[PDB]
Amino acid sequence: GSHMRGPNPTAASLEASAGPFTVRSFTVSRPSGYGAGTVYYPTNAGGTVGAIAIVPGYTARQSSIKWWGPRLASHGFVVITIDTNSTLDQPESRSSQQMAALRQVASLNGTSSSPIYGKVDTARMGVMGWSMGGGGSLISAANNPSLKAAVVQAPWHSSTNFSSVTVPTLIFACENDSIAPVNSSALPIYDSMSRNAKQFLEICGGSHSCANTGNSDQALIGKKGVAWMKRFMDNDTRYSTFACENPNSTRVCDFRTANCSL
Ligand SMILES: [K+]
Repeated sequence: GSHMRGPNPTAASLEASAGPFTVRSFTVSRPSGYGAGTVYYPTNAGGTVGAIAIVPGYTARQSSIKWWGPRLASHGFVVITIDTNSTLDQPESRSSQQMAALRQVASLNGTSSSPIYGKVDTARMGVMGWSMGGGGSLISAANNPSLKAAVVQAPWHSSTNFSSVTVPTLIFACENDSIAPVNSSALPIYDSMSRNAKQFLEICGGSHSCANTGNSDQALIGKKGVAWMKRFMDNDTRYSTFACENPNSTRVCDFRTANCSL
């Protein structure tokens, strides 16, 4: 049940600005159930790839999370970054819109006129987001346990109880976050989940935008997000060490993981 694409990974290949595949993109002409979207895709991955939908936080737009689009697609994923219907949408709405974005990618995979026709294995999907978009991602995972992975950054929701989530979930937290503090948001969310592979990585000195486009720890954060998606989306056990390991970085001020098998 594995779906191995690309050269055997190395830390350097995961830390680079791109993986092995060329990336192209298009703007969704008629977004279905969300505000706007950009689809990033590998031109020649060598097989079908999973799809990932990424949602920003409150007041934010695609730019805040856009770096993940080419970063992940270049390793073998179709990635849709969205703007929400309103910048002021809350986590439940963000979840619905994230799942609408996945749905539309899945549909376009079956549409002959799309550049991503036949590129996607629609049985392998994942969710990502920042802050309220991260809370949205975890609501998506709670509601749709067939999702293969979640990677969220500085997550926030009005409740921290994600005890029903069984999807492999990586949380990036930001040490000095004053919007969604680690001790009242990211860490309670992490600690609520007992039935899944999970991981928590706290960036030293980070503000609430520490994982966003323009961040200075992208080599490490990108490596970890790509590795997590490769391991769990693709069931690619070549990525087990990279997905499960403590980074051993002066950039990281706390690291926790559970149920990630080597
Ligand atoms: K439907």
